[PDB]
Amino acid sequence: GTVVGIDLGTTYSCVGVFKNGRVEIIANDQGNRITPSYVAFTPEGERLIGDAAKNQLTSNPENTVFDAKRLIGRTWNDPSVQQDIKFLPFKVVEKKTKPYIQVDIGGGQTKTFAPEEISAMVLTKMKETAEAYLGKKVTHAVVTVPAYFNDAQRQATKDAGTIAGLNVMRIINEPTAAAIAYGLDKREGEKNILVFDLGGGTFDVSLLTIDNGVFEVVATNGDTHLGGEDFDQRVMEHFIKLYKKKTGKDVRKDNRAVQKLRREVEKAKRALSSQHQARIEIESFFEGEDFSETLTRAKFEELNMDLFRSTMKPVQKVLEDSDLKKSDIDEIVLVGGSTRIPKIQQLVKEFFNGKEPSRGINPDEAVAYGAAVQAGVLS
Amino acid sequence: GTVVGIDLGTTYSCVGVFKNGRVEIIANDQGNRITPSYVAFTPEGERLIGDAAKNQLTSNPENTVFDAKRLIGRTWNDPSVQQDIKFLPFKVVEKKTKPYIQVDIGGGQTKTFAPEEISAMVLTKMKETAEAYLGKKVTHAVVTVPAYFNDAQRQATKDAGTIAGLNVMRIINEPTAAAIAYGLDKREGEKNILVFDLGGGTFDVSLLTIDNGVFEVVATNGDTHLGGEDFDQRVMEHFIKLYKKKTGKDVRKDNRAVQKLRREVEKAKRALSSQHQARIEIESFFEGEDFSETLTRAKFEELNMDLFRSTMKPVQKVLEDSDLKKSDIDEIVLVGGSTRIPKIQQLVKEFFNGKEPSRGINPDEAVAYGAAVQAGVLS
Ligand SMILES: Nc1ncnc2c1ncn2[C@@H]1O[C@H](COP(=O)(O)OP(=O)(O)O)[C@@H](O)[C@H]1O
Ligand SMILES: Nc1ncnc2c1ncn2[C@@H]1O[C@H](COP(=O)(O)OP(=O)(O)O)[C@@H](O)[C@H]1O
Ligand SMILES: [Ca+2]
Ligand SMILES: [Ca+2]
Ligand SMILES: [Ca+2]
Ligand SMILES: [Ca+2]
Repeated sequence: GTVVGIDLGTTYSCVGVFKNGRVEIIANDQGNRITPSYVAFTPEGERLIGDAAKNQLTSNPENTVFDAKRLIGRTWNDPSVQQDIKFLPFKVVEKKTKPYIQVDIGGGQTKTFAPEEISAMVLTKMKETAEAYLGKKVTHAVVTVPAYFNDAQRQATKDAGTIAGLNVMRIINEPTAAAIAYGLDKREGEKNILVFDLGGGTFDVSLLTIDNGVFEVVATNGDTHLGGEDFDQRVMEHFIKLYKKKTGKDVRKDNRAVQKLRREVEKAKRALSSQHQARIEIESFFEGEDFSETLTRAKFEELNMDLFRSTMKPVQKVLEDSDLKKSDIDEIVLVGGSTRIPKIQQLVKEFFNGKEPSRGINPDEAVAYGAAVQAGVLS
Repeated sequence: GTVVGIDLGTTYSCVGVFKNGRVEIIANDQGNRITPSYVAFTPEGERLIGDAAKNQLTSNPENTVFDAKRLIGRTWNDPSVQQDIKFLPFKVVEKKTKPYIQVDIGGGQTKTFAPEEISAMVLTKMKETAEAYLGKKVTHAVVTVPAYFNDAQRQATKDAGTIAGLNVMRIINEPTAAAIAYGLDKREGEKNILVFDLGGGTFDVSLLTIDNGVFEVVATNGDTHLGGEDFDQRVMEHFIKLYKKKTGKDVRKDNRAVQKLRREVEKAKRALSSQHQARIEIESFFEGEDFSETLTRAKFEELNMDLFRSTMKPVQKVLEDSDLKKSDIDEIVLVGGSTRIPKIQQLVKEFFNGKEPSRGINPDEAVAYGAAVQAGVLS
């Protein structure tokens, strides 16, 4: 009789359960409370899901699948699909006017998967994560989707559940889930909520109205290809140029070196949300040469200042599309791992003339938290 | 007086003497025919040189000095110095546009040493090693330097001798010393010699012409930061990841654990030059947990395949810069401890279409051997 809440995110997924009047965000077998939305197929024929899949991307780039959420429930002709497939390192082929993911599954075998079949494997891992913690079977979930997801995208997400042996009882909007997490449904009267959702690869801004516990998505905007990955990319460019200046070595050719730098840049960025300097040190980086540079928050902000500023444009556009002033916003909800960046928090607060956002919930767990609350009601 | 030949190497040094019509490589107080180019200052005010210095590095990282050869006779502004100081665990400070090593010498006192003062202490140890075996004082030496060393680096090496109470009668090029050890100086006609020198931290390739006993260094190349250290690091990374997978323990945090693994990895690598498997076993490795893994030559080669292949590029480059073809190479000389690796010997031989290298001289001792022959002539 257990119903879990699942954030099926673009780069990470999160599972929670309402138990003893509180939401418990469930840590996976590695002790991580979020799991990469990654699936890998080894030459030996082993299926890897989550951390294991992400950690062997560099050695297995063609048969490591991610960003299936970009393709799920879309037609081949969708301009979004035509753009995305050019940048995914695994083969995407057209069958029956739909994108399919073609991978080597080992034993000289190729297999073509629908995007919802890949998402099904991610949901299987989140289901197994919940089962291990509770010590019983989990066959029911509330799953979250972007507010702008159409009927076909919502149905494909339910289908992912069915393939994974989950009854997806309700599909709920990500910004609504975030609002529920902060108990903004339990607010009395009519309130305008601005949800600012910045993840690994996507930026979503949503204007919600709440009226006596009923939510309405009034307007949505953002950038489908702006997230934390882009902030990493700006730092990567900087240090690749700086390394060539200092040592004379060009590392762009060496995938191993670039991969090692990307890992340490990601780590450095995360640290710079809670401290002002982060040391990037890599032993035997390139031709036996070592890498050592300190990234300051100032430098990180400088390298990304235009990208950070650009997040305000979709906020102004949802206010315009909603026929609202910045004074009409009653609640600001910042969710997604990238909203941890102090400069992002500063720019949003400055935009709303010093108005503090909602706080108390882990921003990369907030969507799953909301799903878990709704899952609790259905349980 | 008796003139000794000294290989003053980056990581190891070696002293030889010509006596009874043969070179004798002199074993130190511990019975080792090579001595670590290491100096350590204890809190008690004791100055340790060689084996003793290297053995207490883990407990005394800030006041254990090594790789002085990377700094000797260089200016502060030298791009080489600016890179290297970032990866040395002891303090390097600028005085009078030059690098100086600052260390705690005990009794609440700090002392700044020029690189040549640290090398002087290494030469003092090699001097005492020779004096003990000979039973008389040694005040004359021939010392080897890399072929690419400039006037300042050569003069600073002579200065290191003077500080140690040695008259450095001649500074000879390391690849020339290697060639002299194999008696290639006593060949009639104009021969082209490829010297492939792979040590603990450095890779040097030299094209020498020998014309009836007169040497010319025609071209030099290699990788200033590629050596045996890097091959260890590739194995270290593998086993740190494997241990985490099998036990759930992350050992990067514990310097004690990492130090123990590095020691056994170094021993395992050495064994894999003469056998196909090496057992790495550490009792109470991490929080009382033990470590047991077998390293095969195959796995060692796989982890380092790109680094090993990379050593062929500088060989092709010296041929190009010398306006010579592979077929023009008359002698191949492999020196340095890392040339013991079978895969390295295979790649060089395959590069030169099955041409066997010079053999008979211990590759660890070949440079010191050559220095000793030249020292024997000046005697
Ligand atoms: N402390 C932090 N500082 C900066 N960025 C962070 C921090 N923690 C996580 N992130 C970023 O959050 C992004 C992931 O967002 P998340 O909401 O977890 O995933 P998704 O992309 O699936 O929405 C990544 O780009 C990651 O680098
Ligand atoms: N049998 C062996 N197999 C592989 N590497 C070896 C072997 N013996 C020594 N080495 C390596 O040789 C390196 C030392 O090279 P050497 O020429 O003695 O010193 P230096 O670094 O001063 O040139 C170390 O990295 C050591 O691990
Ligand atoms: Ca992007
Ligand atoms: Ca190195
Ligand atoms: Ca997210
Ligand atoms: Ca050497």
